[PDB]
Amino acid sequence: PAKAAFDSLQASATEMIGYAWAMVVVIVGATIGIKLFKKFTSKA
Repeated sequence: PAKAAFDSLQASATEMIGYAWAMVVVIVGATIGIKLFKKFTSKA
């Protein structure tokens, strides 16, 4: 085992949770953020 099951899940869901934030943060922040640069910088 349970230790590995509980610990494994916590890590899997935990580690994965970081991916979403990193991907989303980058996609939304980077993707959406970067866009603002062109619109904000170009516009502004």
